[PDB]
Amino acid sequence: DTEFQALVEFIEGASYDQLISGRRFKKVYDVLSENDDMFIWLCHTAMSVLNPGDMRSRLIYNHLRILAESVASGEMTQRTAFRFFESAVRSPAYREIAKRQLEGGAATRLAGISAAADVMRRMGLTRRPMSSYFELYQRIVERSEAMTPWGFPPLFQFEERLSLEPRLKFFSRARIFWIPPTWNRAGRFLGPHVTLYPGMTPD
RNA sequence: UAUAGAAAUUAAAAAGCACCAAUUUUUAUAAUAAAAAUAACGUGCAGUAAUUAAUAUAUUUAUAAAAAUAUAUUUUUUUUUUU
Repeated sequence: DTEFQALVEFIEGASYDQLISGRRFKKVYDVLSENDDMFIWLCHTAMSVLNPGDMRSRLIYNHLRILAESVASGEMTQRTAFRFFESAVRSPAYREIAKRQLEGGAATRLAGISAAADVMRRMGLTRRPMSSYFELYQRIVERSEAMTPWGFPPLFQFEERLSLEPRLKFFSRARIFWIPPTWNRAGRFLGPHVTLYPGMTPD
């Protein structure tokens, strides 16, 4: 266990220098957040809103299950996996299945994320054998991907462009977005090398 | 540029009257070319007041590398508009 070892090193350091410094907390924030359970929970909460009887949803379910198992094995990197996930999410078949599950009313997504937590426990997709149920509780009681009505985190990178155009007011109407260098006075440290994002301010 | 942390962001190319010998000009009256002069091209101290929107066309003034007048186009940073 490297996380308990880093916690032991944090306790020994905080007892040594008798203050809460910036180095040790950054070290244990980097150790406790090395897990890829976020993307596995993304794929499994996308699998939860599907239909176990429809063959198209069976194809999407097996595709996202293979994607999550390839992420947990370390054979596929995170960026290409995110490309695969956003290509599977932006398809109109998955969005139509999510709309049908919204129009149902007695939706099976709660049993979906519960079986997802059981699968992540059984297949070893977590760091601790009982951490998936606390992560399920965290997905339920907080604003997350599980409370979204379509089953993905609500960023504009996971929503279609033809729905992005009439809603949002971006730079010019009728990829990586940048500030053009005509703005010589944008902010204090803002410039052309500072990227901007459509639906969020990451600053 | 800001009702002065412009201690910020900045290469997405804004350009080629005198000075420098591709050349050019003048003349011989009953005598008929060898004498003189001028290079071609682009700058040019022209500024400041924390001065000063820019570009294009036309006209007038010897601050002419300047300045003024008459139109057109562009520049707005989101609290006005949306086939």
